[PDB]
Amino acid sequence: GSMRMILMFDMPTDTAEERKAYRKFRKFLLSEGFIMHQFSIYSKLLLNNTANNAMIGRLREHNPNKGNITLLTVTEKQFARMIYLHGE
Amino acid sequence: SMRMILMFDMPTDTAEERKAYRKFRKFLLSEGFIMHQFSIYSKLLLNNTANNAMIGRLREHNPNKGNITLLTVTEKQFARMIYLHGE
Repeated sequence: GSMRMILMFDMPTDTAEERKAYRKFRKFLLSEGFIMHQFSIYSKLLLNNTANNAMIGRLREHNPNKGNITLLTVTEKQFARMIYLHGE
Repeated sequence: SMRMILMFDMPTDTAEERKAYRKFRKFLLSEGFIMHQFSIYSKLLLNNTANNAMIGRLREHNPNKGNITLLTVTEKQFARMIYLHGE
């Protein structure tokens, strides 16, 4: 069955090189069909476990220098109940 | 036996930002969250009333530019979590 992947992304961005890498990875995520819900928070519906495994490999391959990717599969009910808080 | 997972992100390029991050981390530990990574914390899911109060406290202490995501999953689902760090 389908697998909703939550993806969090964070990396240092004090250098120009880093910010370019950040923009590159974000553009990659979008081209792969992730949607950005808020800064650092993305998700994609993967069709099945095979697709999910291929995606994890792709993500590792495309992760920038110093990039940190958190991946968690959630059920649709868990996804609907997600809570987000923004600081100011 | 559900686990509440808290994921926290904020820019920490400046020393001031990293300081604010550490202050929030200290607060999370004081709220009974357990640390699993710089950005990843968990605790056993509270009853609804207590859970609402805690969410209010999290909202209040969230730094400027802070992003808090709460998800509730089973232990087995939480164990499947992946963290990828680029060399």
